[PDB]
Amino acid sequence: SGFRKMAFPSGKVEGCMVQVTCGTTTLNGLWLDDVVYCPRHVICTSEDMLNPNYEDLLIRKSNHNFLVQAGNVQLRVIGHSMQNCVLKLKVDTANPKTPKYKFVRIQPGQTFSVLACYNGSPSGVYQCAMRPNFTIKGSFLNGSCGSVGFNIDYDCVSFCYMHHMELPTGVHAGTDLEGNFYGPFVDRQTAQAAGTDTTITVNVLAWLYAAVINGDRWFLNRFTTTLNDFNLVAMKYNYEPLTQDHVDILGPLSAQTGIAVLDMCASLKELLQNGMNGRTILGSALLEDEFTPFDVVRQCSGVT
Amino acid sequence: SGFRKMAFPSGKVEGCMVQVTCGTTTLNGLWLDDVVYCPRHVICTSEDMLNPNYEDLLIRKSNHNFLVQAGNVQLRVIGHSMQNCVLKLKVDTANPKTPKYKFVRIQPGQTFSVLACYNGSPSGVYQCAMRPNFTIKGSFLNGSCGSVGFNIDYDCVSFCYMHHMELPTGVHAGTDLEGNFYGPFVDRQTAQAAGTDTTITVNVLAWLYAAVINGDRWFLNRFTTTLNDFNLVAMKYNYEPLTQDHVDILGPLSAQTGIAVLDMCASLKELLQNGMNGRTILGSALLEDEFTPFDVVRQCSGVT
Ligand SMILES: *[C@]1(O)C(=O)Nc2c(C(=O)OC)cc(Br)cc21
Ligand SMILES: *[C@]1(O)C(=O)Nc2c(C(=O)OC)cc(Br)cc21
Repeated sequence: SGFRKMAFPSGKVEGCMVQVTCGTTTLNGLWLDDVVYCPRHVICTSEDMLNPNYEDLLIRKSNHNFLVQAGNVQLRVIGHSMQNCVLKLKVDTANPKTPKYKFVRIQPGQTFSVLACYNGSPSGVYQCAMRPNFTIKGSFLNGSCGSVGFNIDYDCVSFCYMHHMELPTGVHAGTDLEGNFYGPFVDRQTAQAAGTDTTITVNVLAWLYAAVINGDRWFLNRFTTTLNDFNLVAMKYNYEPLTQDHVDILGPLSAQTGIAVLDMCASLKELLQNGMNGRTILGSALLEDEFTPFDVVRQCSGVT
Repeated sequence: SGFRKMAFPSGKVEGCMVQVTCGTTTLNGLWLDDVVYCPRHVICTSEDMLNPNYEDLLIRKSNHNFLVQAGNVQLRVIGHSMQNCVLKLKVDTANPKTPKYKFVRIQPGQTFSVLACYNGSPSGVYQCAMRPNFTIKGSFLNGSCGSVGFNIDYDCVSFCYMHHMELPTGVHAGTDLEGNFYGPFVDRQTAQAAGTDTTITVNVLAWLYAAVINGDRWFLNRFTTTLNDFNLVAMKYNYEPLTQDHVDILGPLSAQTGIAVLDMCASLKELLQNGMNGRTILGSALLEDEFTPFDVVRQCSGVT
């Protein structure tokens, strides 16, 4: 029993973190095989970030200008290239700690773990979700750029995020491991505002199923609803519209608890309309939306 | 910016997890140097757990009955001993991945990370606090026993908790790495109820300082209070009494924000008396008490 915001074990990713310095800018890099992946703004001075022309800035850079340090040992850079908003630094040594890995571009609503790093050294690990407005609500200070987001399937690490920026509103933006930003964000020190941060409806329902499995059942009511009726309520409360695909993915949780998905939708509907009334669900006074149905199943079964 | 429930990077502890089987009971062990630490109830059948005499049960056990597996390789057990509620299995091979470590018995209010494991394999990592009633609110399924709680200082892992039991109320009890239970709990399948779960006042104040540092300031009021007046309010709301030691530890946060500790106590006092009124602080609708003043400073500075 017990339900926690759990991150994947970080060891496999800790063994990939390196420090990358270019001129006077230092950030984190991800060392996989003989390549180090890092944000391309490593080549910028804070002054260049106001309006950078990365291709032009990169012309003035040679392999020897990119200092890559893994622990206290220096890696030799033998090639460099820009792929979208990331730099790929070919080093002469393959990372002996390279795990089995994939690069995946996740969809909003999907969750992942972040290994926050400073100077190639890990500080902590926490669980995030790609918000529907393509930002993440992380915890990143200066020096954290290049810290990565990932998921793990048995022994394979699927890297999904690389940290690049903090918007003026304290929220975070970044790319997948191909250098493509999630959302409309650009690696530039300019006014970039996020869109509406809607609640990930499928995740709240999954978390309500986790609450039932763990004993919290006060919110279960005698009602049911339809997808269209539920969605009218979800629109009013800035919740993502629920689709039949979302219903299908909640199937195993519905089967385990014996509570039909549309009945849980009705419970969620009353929670939105009436509030918690000072009560809690899994030690939270708000509806948690950063557990996918897959995360609930994983945590409630014991997948390692 | 951004403030998250962050766990320490788990790699150093992942390299210590092993599986321990005795008869038909399998749980997790912690392999440090040439010793494997595990709950002594590994020698029990679920039937023995109703009323075990561990010394008597242990007489029927030899070194060869304790099967220790690290990954897919078997460790040879050359000695075994019972220290309080833990078994120490001397193996013939020192763990090559042993980090620098200490065994510490933490006080209630202190936080730590848990690497939840199943069959010697890590599933996830999350941040806990030793509650004032000596329980932890974890996430543990059958097979999770022997999973450990720890803190990290640069390269030294201070192991503080080993998971042993789930009380009938869904809360968790366990020992330090010397086998001494936190609280009055015993490793027996019997009715054990927890005491009052009070709120860790010093941690809530530290979290309010983290909120101010990260932009959430609506709860700051024009009032102040005294330790005695604040404590009258804290008693009513089942909050731990605040001492001058707690005030001293909040000193760096007070210095950084320019908000005197007693002024923050007055803000907390009004939050207790009036509630949040539907508002949030660091994305929470309740007062978080699982960040120590040390955790707030660590996260807000970038300690690796
Ligand atoms: C990341 O590269 C990082 O590590 N720091 C940083 C800053 C910074 O330090 O600003 C003063 C700014 C940006 Br746009 C990105 C990053
Ligand atoms: C831990 O040793 C564990 O891993 N499982 C377990 C059980 C259990 O499986 O009960 C059916 C019970 C206890 Br008291 C402790 C533990």
